[PDB]
Order: sequence, then C-alpha cells, then structure tokens
Amino acid sequence: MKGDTKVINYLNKLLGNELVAINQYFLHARMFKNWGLKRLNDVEYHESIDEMKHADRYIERILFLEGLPNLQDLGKLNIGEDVEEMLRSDLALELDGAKNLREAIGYADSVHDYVSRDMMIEILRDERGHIDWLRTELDLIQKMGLQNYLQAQIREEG
Amino acid sequence: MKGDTKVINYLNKLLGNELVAINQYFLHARMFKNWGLKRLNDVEYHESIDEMKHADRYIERILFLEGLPNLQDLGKLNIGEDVEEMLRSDLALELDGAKNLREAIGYADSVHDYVSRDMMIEILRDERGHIDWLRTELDLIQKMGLQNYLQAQIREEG
Ligand code: HEM
Ligand SMILES: [Zn+2]
Ligand SMILES: [Zn+2]
Repeated sequence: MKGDTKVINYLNKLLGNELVAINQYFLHARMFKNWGLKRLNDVEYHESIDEMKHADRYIERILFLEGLPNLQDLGKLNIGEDVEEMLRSDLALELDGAKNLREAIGYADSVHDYVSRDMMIEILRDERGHIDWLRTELDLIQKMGLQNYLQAQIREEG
Repeated sequence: MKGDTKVINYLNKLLGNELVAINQYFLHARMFKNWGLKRLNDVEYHESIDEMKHADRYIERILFLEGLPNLQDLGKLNIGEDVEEMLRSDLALELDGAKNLREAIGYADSVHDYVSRDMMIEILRDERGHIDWLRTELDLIQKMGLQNYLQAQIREEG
C-alpha cells in the first residue's frame, strides 16, 4: 500500500538530517577521542549510534510505504574547530531538525498516518534529550570558559 | 605526529569507498527485509555494520596522523532493483575497493607506515570474504534464475 506522498517526502527530508547528524557526531566523537576527551567521545559516539537507529527507523518506514529512501544526497556537515564550536554546531543541527520534525508530525497527524506520526514523536523525544544535554554543557562552557571546562573534563574523568 | 600526506590521501579515498558501502549495503539490507527475505537482510545488514567498523578504523588512523577525515563527500551509490542487480553492484564496489586497497598497502609499506599498511591488510582480508560470499550467491541465482531463486528463499523461510 503506497503511503501519503508528502509523508514519504517528510520522512526522506528527516532521514537527510539524520544522515548529516550521524557523520557530524561520529567525526566530532573521534576528534574528542583523539584529543583525549574520553567523556565527550563516549557521549558523542552514542549520540551518533542513536542517530543511526533513527535513520534505520526512517528507512524501514519509507520502504514500507513504498517510497525510495534517499541515502545519496548528504547535506552540509558543520564540523567545529574546537570543542565549543563542535557542540554549538550539534545544537544548531538538532534544533533545525526538531522544527522539521514537529512540522512533519503535524502533517502526518492531519492525514491520519498515526503510525508515522508516533514514530516521529518517539524520535523527537530522543532528540530533545540531546538538546537538553547540549544546553547544559554549553552553559558550563559559558560560565567556566572553554579552557577551564576542558581541564575539568580531563581532571574529572581521570 | 603528522603522517605521510599521500598515505593520508589514500586513507581518505579508501574511507570514501567505505562510506558508499555503508549506505549501499544498509539500504540493500532493508530492501531485502521489506521483501521478507530475512536471510539476505541478515547477511547484508552485518556487511553494512562491518563496513562501519572499517570506516571507524580509517577515521581514527587519519586523525592520529593529523589529517582531516572526509565524511562530507559521498560517492555514487549504485542501488539495484532486484536481488541479482543489488548483489552484483555490491561485488563491483568491493572489487574496485580491493584494487584501491592493494595500491595503498604497497604505498604505505614503501614509506614504512606499517601501522597503516597492516590495518589495510586486515580490512582487505575482510573485503575478500564478502567477495567470496557474493560470487557463490550470484552463481546460485544464475543457476536457478532469479524468479525461482526468490521462490526458494520464501519456501525455505517461515
Ligand atoms: C559515517 C558513517 C557511519 C559510521 C562510521 C557508522 C558506525 C557504526 C558503528 C561503529 C556501529 C557499532 C557497531 C558495533 O557495535 O561494533 C554502528 C552501528 C549501527 N549502525 Fe552505523 N555508522 C554509520 C552510518 C550508518 C547509517 C547511515 C545507518 C542507517 C542509515 C547506520 C545504521 C546502524 C545501525 C542500525 C547500527 C546498530 C545499532 C545498535 O543496535 O546497536 N549506520 N554504526
Ligand atoms: Zn535522530
Ligand atoms: Zn570495508
């Protein structure tokens, strides 16, 4: 059974944001790791994996609705040059994606595709966990300054 | 500290091949899944994951060598429309990567970057296992014909 075409188009757009997030978070994670920031690697690596899981959900749903998942067109990665920039870029990506997601949810609701709607709602809740974490780290960077924040990362992980 | 420039360029090219393989194999896998081909999904899915592991190896090595991993440029996916096309496309990709690997291995060796050389040798051994499996499966589809091959798969499954 062919799904709603605009629903599939939304799912592909959202998948597109996840593909950027997977790569951006994975590269940021390994950058953190290479800098010896073990906590940040662990957090960022698991964020990347969670985005992979999201992408998989999108791919499965699109195929079920007889659409064609687009894994070809990779959007712009915004790789930061220091830890503050990297986290700010992650936050910007999450917020952009979240707005897209809320609009998509509304649309799926409007055409009674409740299964797609609810899948996207679960995903939204996940992204909001990451947004909450990011805002906390960034607040601490603001308060401490990046260099003291980084010293504390290393010292507190031990 | 900083690695050989050409080694890093090879590692980035090779990483590029892995990024295509990740997406191509993942989509192929979920296509198999959606078609109720559980065994084909399982093999293709784990191939995708192994290519992810390969990419991680490249990313970490590049960073250690103080290069910039390229996760932005994604090469051409060649997504098949039936099981035979899809598997043959996977083989083409692997064979192309395999030749790239062999060149890079010889080159890393020549500048005494044995860590990169041996990493690539291990990855190549993995790629060659996939090539082996692909040839045998393609042989079966040729022998049976794709219509009867697919009927066998579902007879045997569930
Ligand atoms: C730069 C690209 C990617 C990299 C480097 C990468 C890397 C990884 C790694 C390291 C793992 C963990 C494997 C292990 O446990 O040893 C993983 C798991 C996984 N990946 Fe990816 N991945 C990438 C892209 C993708 C994409 C695009 C998708 C889907 C569209 C995807 C789907 C998955 C899934 C479903 C898992 C298993 C999650 C779980 O159940 O634990 N990956 N990936
Ligand atoms: Zn997500
Ligand atoms: Zn590989």
